[PDB]
Amino acid sequence: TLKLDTLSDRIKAHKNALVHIVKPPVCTERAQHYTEMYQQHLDKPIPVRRALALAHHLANRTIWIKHDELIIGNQASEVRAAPIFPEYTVSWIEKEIDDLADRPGAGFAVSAANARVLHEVCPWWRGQTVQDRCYGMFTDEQKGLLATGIIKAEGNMTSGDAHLAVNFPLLLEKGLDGLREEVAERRSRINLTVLEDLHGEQFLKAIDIVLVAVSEHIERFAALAREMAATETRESRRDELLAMAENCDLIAHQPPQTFWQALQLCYFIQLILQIESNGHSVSFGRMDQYLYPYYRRDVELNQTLDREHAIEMLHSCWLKLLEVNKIRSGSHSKASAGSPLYQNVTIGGQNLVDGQPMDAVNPLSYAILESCGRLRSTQPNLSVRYHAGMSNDFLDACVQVIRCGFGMPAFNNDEIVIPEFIKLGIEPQDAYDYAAIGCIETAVGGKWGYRCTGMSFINFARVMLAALEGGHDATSGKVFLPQEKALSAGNFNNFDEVMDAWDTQIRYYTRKSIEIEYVVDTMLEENVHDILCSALVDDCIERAKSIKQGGAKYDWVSGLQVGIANLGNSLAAVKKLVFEQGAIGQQQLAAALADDFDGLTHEQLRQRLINGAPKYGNDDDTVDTLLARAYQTYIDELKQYHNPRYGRGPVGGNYYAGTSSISANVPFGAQTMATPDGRKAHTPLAEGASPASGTDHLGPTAVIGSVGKLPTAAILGGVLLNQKLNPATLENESDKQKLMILLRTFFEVHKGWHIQYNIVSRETLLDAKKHPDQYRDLVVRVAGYSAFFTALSPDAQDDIIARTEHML
Amino acid sequence: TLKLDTLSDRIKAHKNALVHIVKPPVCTERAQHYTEMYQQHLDKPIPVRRALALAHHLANRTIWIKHDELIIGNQASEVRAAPIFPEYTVSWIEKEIDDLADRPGAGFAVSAANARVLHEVCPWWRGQTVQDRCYGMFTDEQKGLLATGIIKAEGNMTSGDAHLAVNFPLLLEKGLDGLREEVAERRSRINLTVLEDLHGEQFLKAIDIVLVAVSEHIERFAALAREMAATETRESRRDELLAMAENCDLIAHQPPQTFWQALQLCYFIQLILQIESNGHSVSFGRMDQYLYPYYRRDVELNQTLDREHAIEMLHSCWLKLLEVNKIRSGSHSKASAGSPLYQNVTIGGQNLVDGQPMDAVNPLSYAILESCGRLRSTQPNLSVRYHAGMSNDFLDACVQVIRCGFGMPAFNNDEIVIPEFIKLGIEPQDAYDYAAIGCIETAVGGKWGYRCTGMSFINFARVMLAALEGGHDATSGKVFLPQEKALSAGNFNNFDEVMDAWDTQIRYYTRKSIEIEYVVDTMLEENVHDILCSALVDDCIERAKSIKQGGAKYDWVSGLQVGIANLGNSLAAVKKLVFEQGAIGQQQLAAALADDFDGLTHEQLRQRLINGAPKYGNDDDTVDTLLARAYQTYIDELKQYHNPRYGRGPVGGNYYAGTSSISANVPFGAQTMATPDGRKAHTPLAEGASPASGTDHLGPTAVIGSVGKLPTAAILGGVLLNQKLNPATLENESDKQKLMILLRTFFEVHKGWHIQYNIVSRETLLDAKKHPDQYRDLVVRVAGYSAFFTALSPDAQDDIIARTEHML
Repeated sequence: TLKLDTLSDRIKAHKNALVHIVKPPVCTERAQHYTEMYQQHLDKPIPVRRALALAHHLANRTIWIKHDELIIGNQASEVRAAPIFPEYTVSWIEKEIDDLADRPGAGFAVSAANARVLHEVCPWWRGQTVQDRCYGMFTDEQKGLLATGIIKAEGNMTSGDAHLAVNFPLLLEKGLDGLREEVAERRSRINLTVLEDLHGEQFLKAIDIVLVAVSEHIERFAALAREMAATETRESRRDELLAMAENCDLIAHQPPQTFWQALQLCYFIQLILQIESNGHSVSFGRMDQYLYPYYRRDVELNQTLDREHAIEMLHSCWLKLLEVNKIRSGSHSKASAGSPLYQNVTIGGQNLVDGQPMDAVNPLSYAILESCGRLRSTQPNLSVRYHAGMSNDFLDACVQVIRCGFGMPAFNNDEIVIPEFIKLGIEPQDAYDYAAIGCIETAVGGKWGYRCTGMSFINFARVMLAALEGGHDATSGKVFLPQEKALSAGNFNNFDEVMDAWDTQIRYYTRKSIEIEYVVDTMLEENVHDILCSALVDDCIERAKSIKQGGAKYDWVSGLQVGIANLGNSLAAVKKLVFEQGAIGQQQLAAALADDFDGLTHEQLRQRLINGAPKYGNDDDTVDTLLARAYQTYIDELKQYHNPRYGRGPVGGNYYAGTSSISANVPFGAQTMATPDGRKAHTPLAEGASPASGTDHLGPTAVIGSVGKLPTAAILGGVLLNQKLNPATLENESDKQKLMILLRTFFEVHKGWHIQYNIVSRETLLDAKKHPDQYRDLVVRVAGYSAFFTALSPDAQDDIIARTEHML
Repeated sequence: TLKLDTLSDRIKAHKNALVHIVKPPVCTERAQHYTEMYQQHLDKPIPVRRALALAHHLANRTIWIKHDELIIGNQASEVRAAPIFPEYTVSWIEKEIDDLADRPGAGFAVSAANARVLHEVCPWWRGQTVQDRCYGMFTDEQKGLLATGIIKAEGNMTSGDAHLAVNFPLLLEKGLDGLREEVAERRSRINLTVLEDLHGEQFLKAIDIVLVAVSEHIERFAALAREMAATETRESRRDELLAMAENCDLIAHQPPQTFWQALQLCYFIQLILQIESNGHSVSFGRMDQYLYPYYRRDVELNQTLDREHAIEMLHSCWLKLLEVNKIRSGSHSKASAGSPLYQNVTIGGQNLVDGQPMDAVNPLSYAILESCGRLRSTQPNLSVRYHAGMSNDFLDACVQVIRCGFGMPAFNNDEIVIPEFIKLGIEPQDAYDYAAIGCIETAVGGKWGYRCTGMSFINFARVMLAALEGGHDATSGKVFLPQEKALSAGNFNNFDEVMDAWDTQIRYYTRKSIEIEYVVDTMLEENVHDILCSALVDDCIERAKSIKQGGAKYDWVSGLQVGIANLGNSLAAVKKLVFEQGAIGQQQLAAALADDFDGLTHEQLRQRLINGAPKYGNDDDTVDTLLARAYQTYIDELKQYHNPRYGRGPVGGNYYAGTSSISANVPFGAQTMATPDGRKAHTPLAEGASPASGTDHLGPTAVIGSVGKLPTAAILGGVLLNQKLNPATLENESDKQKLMILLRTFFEVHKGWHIQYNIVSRETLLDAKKHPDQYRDLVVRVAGYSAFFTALSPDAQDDIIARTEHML
């Protein structure tokens, strides 16, 4: 039984201050400092240059302590300001600098002074950004493809990688000084007449520079806590500032001793990771595991910390996570509705103890789950690892928080992840220690490279349209892979030849997508080393190189395949109504597609495509297994490739499939013409691996049956299942045991990847669209993450409103 | 019987024009163009950027045809102008820009316009040069060492590498178009989802850009030959311009057909190598071998070319080689007296034909040797490969040209090079095909990396002084390796402990010298790829990477060890007069050294050190073998290291020893305090492996006996033996057979590396110092190369005058 409605006035005030910043500012301090240090340290090796950049910026940037917070450390000069990261790109910044205030769902306030700084700073970076260096190396074919949008790698060319959890256990065990000794021991083995050691030494030096800077930065906050306390009238707050300054002094160097110390050190690293890099889905991993030793002592064993005060510490941290901000281009913002950072916290699961699995749920799991239920913030992205031996008590507490209406927790599934991770070659103890990263993707926190998911996007719908029409992409007018068969030519002899054309086209776009990733990953590898992040991932220090160079113990990545339901639904309709029945002719379908189903005749055809052929999500094998078979081609193609770190250190070095495409369904649909499932041109595609909205008519159990027929084991980037309920459907205990049995059957029987529940009423979302000043704290689940509804663009809002409402 | 006194009026006029340019100009066209293209192509990979730089510069630079030359292609805008190469360094340029006209022996004329260009161009390069990037990576210890001058790598930090011969046979066999097809075939095997191929493709693309640019550049000269012919009044010259334009059009694409075509293509590559890079000792290799097929057809078989006209073609080429110029810093110019480019031409030797050696001397060998005797220019640096089966006829022709007084030919020795190259693992056919490079060093032309010699300089004398005195370097006052024993402390128990201190100190400076080379080589590797040069060396195209990245079939390098005679002479004196005799005390010697032998007492001590202990070069085993034993420590130390290309492609990847230090003996001596061989502080050290001047009193046969006792097989960078004769000593046929027998005994019996003869009178060099406008064509041999005496600084002049005059 959880108390999920109580918040301290400290937390309420802080939380309310954050939710009411609706046009957050842009901070340019980091952009200035990195430009200054790049210019003065042009002679240094890039990782050393980048280390000196971070050191300079930390020592000279604006720091502060606000809202009487118990966890300190600001990302930028102003509250919720987005720093600027010019080394990735300045292209969209120079184009959009005057027009940032009014981008729908992605508006930022650029002060006139900050506008002037950016106009001095940005021209220097031209030619030197990751994105420019990508275009300096792309072939013309690769450039053409990217220009269409059929393949996209915008999130990789304009941002740091992130999409991982660092080794928080190592950090807590050694402290910063013990990492320094680790680095020193490793440099003691450098032989400067060995080429690899010459390079390793430069990277190890950079790590040491950064560790020193982090130690000094924590001390800088300790000194700030003291100076503020000397002018703090309220006694109680002043004792807090003192204890924090005391705590900072310790964690600046030594392994933390108290739970409050351990959390602050973890947050410090979490924050500085997102100062040295704007990569998102920086994730905490299994915090209920590696923070439990401190919780057990402070809260249970020595009872020197009140469990209510511990929850108050967590709340302070969560609000700091909401403070983290990130600005994106106009285009990429549409694919990330709600300005998300995707900072994941994993709880639950199991532990491999002496070769025997054991439930990992503990009181900290409960206290974390409860702290999130009380706070109902979009950060952290709370993920529960389900397993068969997870208790009804804990699973009930989870549903109690699902009831609170902010979309959390979501569920990953040990019953699929651990067996498949072990199959890949991950050491079983490590596989049992996996975390959620960002949204639904999974990795072994602290031992894995970047991007378990987040590599290039392929628009499956547009590739399919091209396969039905001579390789012609109607959006761009290009034919990247010519083929003779086309509906407009009526020269398809049977549906098998349509599948051939799908197979042939998707084999082409997959190869080109890997070629493009090779360019981007390599430009990132050479230009934007993450020093702190590498330092905190096995085994970068020992190997003396960055994560992107092969430093991580494990390296597997996935891209995102967009338009899943649309691919299956479209093939199933042309298979049935064109080929199995002759009810619709090839030239007739093609004319309706080129026309966007215009006119009452084509509109009747369209409605026949919509309702006279089966749709993914109704437990109909004829469409579900056709979708799996279409996807299987892409999955098989992936097997012939290796990722760029292959053979350079990590286990694996391979690709697998992924469907966590966030809100890319909306802009990807915008550039997708009409499709044979009856979808109108420019309208959203389906999101994730969810059924197309309004096509799933046989209830949620039919949905999870369809989803289970995908090749989940090959889609280790994650199969995203959204689901929407009206609050009344979850009001009763028998409604609760209903949902619980549905979860366990999904995970234990269907081996499903993931589920998340939206509990919201169609009236609430309509009213909030009308009066946003009222629901500034209303949180809605989008695709893998939750967001503030009033902070979404109307386009993104209506996509949520258009989603199926299901009944248990 | 050679006609060595005849020159055409064409050649005389051209030669006289060149010798009378005494303050050559600086050209800034290349510096502008490389700056422009680096700036516009910041987004391209460095080899692609550098390829586009060369393409831009070739297409836009000033070209011309002058002096009615038969071989065309200018290096810079003005005759004998030195281009400027900012990517290596702009440090000495910014310091010395206003003071270049009056550097003794290294004066250049910088027009006011060119001064303005350099002042705009150079600041951009700060932080981005090879030299700046070296100092961005050196440890403090490495920086301190370099600041003393005890180790020097100035020629590597401020210049391209060169020091090789490209694969002229491959060039002649395929032509430019066939190289293009080779590149295309190789790119056809690039897989852009394989990391190594991604990088290989960038390098292959750069090569193709450059090949295209060279083809277009040859066509640009063809068009210039035509435009000039249309305004050429003299019929005969106009037919020449036409034939050349015709020849250029062919060699711009196809394998050359005529000897005149083959020579011009070879020169075109020789010239453009020294436009893309200012590295010197760019060498032609065995031109008498790979040009013979064309000579045999045009001159002997079809008699369509007069052998006198062929010699006239060679002469035109040689004068183009003299046109090539290069400016150096004030400091490094003192180590390279006479503005030398060291463009070597190897003739003679043998050929491994079906496993059987065969004399390689042919009519082209004779015609080349004769053309150099007639011209008496400092370029090319003509080198004969002696072998036991070399004829008396050819060896007589060689001595006939030695008689002409310009220092050439010098001799390398197959009897030592081939056995030792094969011992290294060089394929026997390749070992038999070796060439001279630059001065005395040797390599397999077309298949070898850069720097057979030319890596870091170590001052052996200063290391020895530090070994006699606590590790203290008296010039700098530093103690890089402290030791307890010091003459000033009189705490040496015996001479064996002095050798221990030598061994210990030189082991330290050798390691540091390799550490420094690792930094410099790596900064060169990453920043200044040579595209054309790599393209023309096995196996860079196949491996798809630069020479500096491991592209070459063979890779061995050597540094330069300076003060050879001084090391042996100094140890032998302290061994005998301090330790074996007690005639001189430890504190007494140290006080005289710290005093620079000042006062009549210390001057008497000094004369006892000079003449009362044996000197290297008198065939005295007690000093000669002590020198060999001292050097042997350095040679053994080298065995524990690998050069940076080791394991990255080439056979070998190792170091050996080298003594071709050019004129570094003079500035190295300037920074060497007094030494126990009686040498005064700041005075020259001995050059190469030559006896200290005036210490060799028992004639030339005693000199070659001393030299032969060095470990020649371990000094594959070359053992430099200068020797000076008065012209009268070579006047008679019995004086000739004398010298010939001395050569064969040196090479066949003593296995000597090299010999070169100066035939000049002490009166001539004195008169020329007084009246230089008279002897502008007087050539003197310095150390491995010949130079114009009137173009030397007084310091360098007197070092030549101070050399021993020997009698046969």
